[PDB]
Amino acid sequence: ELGVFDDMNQAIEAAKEAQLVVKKMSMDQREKIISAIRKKTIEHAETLARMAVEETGMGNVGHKILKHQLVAEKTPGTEDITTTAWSGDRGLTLVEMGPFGVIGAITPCTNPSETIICNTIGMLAGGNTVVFNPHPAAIKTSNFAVQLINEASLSAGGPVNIACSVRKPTLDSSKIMMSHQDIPLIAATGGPGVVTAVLQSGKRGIGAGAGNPPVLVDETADIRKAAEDIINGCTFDNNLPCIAEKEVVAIDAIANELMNYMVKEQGCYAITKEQQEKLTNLVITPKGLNRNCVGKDARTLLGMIGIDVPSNIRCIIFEGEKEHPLISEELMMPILGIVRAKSFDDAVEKAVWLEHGNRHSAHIHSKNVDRITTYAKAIDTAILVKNAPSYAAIGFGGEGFCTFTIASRTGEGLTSASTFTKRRRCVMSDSLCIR
Amino acid sequence: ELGVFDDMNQAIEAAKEAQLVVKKMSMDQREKIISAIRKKTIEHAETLARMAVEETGMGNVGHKILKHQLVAEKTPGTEDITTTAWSGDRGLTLVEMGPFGVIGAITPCTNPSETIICNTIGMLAGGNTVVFNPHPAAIKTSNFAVQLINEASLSAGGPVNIACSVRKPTLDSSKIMMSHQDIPLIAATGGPGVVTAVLQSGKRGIGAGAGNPPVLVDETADIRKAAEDIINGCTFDNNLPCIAEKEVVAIDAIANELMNYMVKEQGCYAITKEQQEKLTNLVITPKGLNRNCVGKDARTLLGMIGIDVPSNIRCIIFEGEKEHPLISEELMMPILGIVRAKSFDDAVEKAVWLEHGNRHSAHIHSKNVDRITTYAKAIDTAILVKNAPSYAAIGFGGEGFCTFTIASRTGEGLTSASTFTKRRRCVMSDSLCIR
Ligand SMILES: NC(=O)c1ccc[n+]([C@@H]2O[C@H](COP(=O)([O-])OP(=O)(O)OC[C@H]3O[C@@H](n4cnc5c(N)ncnc54)[C@H](O)[C@@H]3O)[C@@H](O)[C@H]2O)c1
Ligand SMILES: NC(=O)c1ccc[n+]([C@@H]2O[C@H](COP(=O)([O-])OP(=O)(O)OC[C@H]3O[C@@H](n4cnc5c(N)ncnc54)[C@H](O)[C@@H]3O)[C@@H](O)[C@H]2O)c1
Repeated sequence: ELGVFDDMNQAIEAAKEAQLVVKKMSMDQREKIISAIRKKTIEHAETLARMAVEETGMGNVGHKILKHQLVAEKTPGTEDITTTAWSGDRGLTLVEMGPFGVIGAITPCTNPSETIICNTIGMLAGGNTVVFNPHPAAIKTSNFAVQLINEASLSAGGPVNIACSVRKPTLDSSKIMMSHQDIPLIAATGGPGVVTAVLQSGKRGIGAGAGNPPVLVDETADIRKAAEDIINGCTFDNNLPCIAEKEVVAIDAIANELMNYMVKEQGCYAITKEQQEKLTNLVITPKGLNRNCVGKDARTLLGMIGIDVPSNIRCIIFEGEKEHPLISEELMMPILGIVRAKSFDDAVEKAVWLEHGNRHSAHIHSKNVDRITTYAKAIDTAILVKNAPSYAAIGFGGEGFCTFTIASRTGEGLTSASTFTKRRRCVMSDSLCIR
Repeated sequence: ELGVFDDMNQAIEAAKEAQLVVKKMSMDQREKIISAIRKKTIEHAETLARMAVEETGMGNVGHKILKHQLVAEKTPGTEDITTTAWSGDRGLTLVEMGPFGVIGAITPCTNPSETIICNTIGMLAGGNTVVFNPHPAAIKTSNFAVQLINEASLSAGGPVNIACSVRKPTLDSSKIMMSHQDIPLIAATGGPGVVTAVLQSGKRGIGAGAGNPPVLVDETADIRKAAEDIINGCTFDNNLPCIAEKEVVAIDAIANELMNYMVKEQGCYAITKEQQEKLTNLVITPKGLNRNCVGKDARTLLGMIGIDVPSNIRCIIFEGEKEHPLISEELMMPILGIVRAKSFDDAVEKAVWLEHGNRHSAHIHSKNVDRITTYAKAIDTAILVKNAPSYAAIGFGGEGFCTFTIASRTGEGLTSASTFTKRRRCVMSDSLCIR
């Protein structure tokens, strides 16, 4: 398989060779390859989407098609690589974005191919190559994407091996990557474990970690639209996205109206206390999150505990306290608790607790500029969406570019080509200021 | 002593308290404190300069005064914290630079107070506070600077403890910093050891490591001025700066002219083979760089091996091969070998070897745009200065701002306030595009 190797040292050596060419390619040459990658991503979006759902059992095909189309359309390319200039009597000083070299990347089972293609487009734009250690549960989908990238590059005239991977990823192959002297940077997309591992590696690590995004709805919101947006955001790819709404904090005065719209118009099923207990018992196991429930749709999860609901149902909701395990924990399931708040200050406090200091994502429905400001300052997240579904944060119905690697822990935010470059100052003394 | 604590946990707790206030201060409020820090740095520059030379035995007072004046004048303040906006029918998306929190910093014995004051100005501007583990050989100078910063803040109305430190820094206090859960970021300014340690810490590390900066002089250069600039750059603060010229690669045709100007006009003393052997034996010990020679002036180093030279002498020079230990090693001494090159491609090769893949700093004297471009691409350094002394790279006679923390290893380049912030995207959906 193209770009795929039997062991991690081979993969890195191949990437290192390719990068000696990529670093000397024109922007127009990189951009021709990037353009081919975008094209083939759209052309094979259906195949990538169904492969991921088949292999992992998580998410859904239609939404994954939209995610791949988003990656293709809105991931930045070489235009993201920019230059500054300062000039005067003392000359001309430029600051440029140069390559790191061969970048290592550790990718998730939730958005396997999305992360690989997005990372690759950005890293290539800056003159790097990339080697992946994919999630072992999504290895076929991940390596198919690597194969596609290399096909796209060949169709543009090479080189081969701009993106490389391994046939069988292990913690051993990941340790080879994290101690390899030809890898100065690793981008980890996943949970707290992998982020910590990379930040202990002796290399710069970009840490894109976990979240538990609250959405606050106050009494000044468009409540009918808030119901639509929140359920749309929560249930997108069955709640796999790290940015998605995973619990609601609602001001008392509008909480009933909100929940009623959710049930009446947005395909939500309200579960009783008894049902909550049974669902909790299923989805949180003695060994943690039940991997056989992650990324499953609502009707399936309800069926698993013997609740037969019609197929118009796409989300499970209930009112509860913030400490309820289905509200406090990141489930990546279309299960959405509503926490009632007595006042806006109460609601902000509740939301801040629920975000658990991840500083990842949070959302609000409010039309009031002061309310928005207060929440935004307090919650201090890499992402904040106002009056839209969560997916507006990555360019799906919001201004701005797409990424699938949100560096919550290390502070680089929504990563793009510029993230994966080294800054270079060049001082031309006493010449080339033409003023 | 103000801002100084008996142990590292106390220091961090104090910094954490102060940061809850700093993060809510206006830019105008931070800038009033920064302005007071700049003022007191200038007012006490003579004291800081002489304290460092007295305590460490390295460098010289007059040059250290200029370095502190540079820090005060050209370190960026709150103007370095900037915002982007994208807007259209889908609304308004901002990207802001928010604080990390309490930043840890590990600082050198070469530029102790310069690094502390520069780091503090930048970190404060972004809403952070900072805790230092200074170099134990410069602890008095380092903590005097911390004391000055806190005095400056008090004079501006507080808070106290924006910059904190410890009475006695150890590897134990450094380990407390690197495992502390209230520290999400550490800025390490020093050699390969400390950079590696921070990149193993489980936190984001900004790694400002070692160099061995070559200066290439080709046959199109202004050779008389190249001699002046190179010796000025090399001998500044007795070659302590990490950016300073530490060896020359000279095209054959101009090498004699260059060296002759150095001897005749720039206070250089040309040492024989025999003298080279004796100097090597002194300055490189069985245990590595001789700490009793680092940062000493040329006349002193020559005296130490029994060579009496007049006091017009400020640099030791000789012609040699690139592998000569006084040419290949970063000495931080005004000892400057000249390596003769047969052709420009030869000269670039030699310079690239001499830089040792640090990707830190390199310099060139050439008036030819193609020659400059070829060298710049090949040497791939955070800093490149053309036709000036090295110190043009940090705003001393070149366009651009000052820093004392150049993140060669981790890629952030010349660090400033913006470096020490977390990126935050805020998506206001379907409103606040006024076009
Ligand atoms: N911030 C982001 O951009 C982002 C994007 C997608 C997913 N996520 C997060 O990731 C989680 C879901 O994805 P997942 O289950 O694939 O994540 P995961 O953390 O279980 O796995 C991600 C990758 O890290 C590897 N990994 C895990 N632990 C490791 C360790 N100790 N050492 C080395 N490698 C290790 C896995 O093999 C995989 O390749 C959720 O918490 C989600 O919020 C974050
Ligand atoms: N890139 C830059 O901005 C920059 C600036 C100044 C100095 N330097 C480099 O630093 C060196 C000279 O300074 P120095 O002798 O003070 O550097 P050093 O590396 O000996 O010490 C710097 C700091 O790191 C600490 N330290 C050293 N080893 C450590 C370890 N294993 N764990 C934890 N802490 C450790 C020291 O106590 C000190 O506070 C030169 O190589 C120079 O080029 C680089």
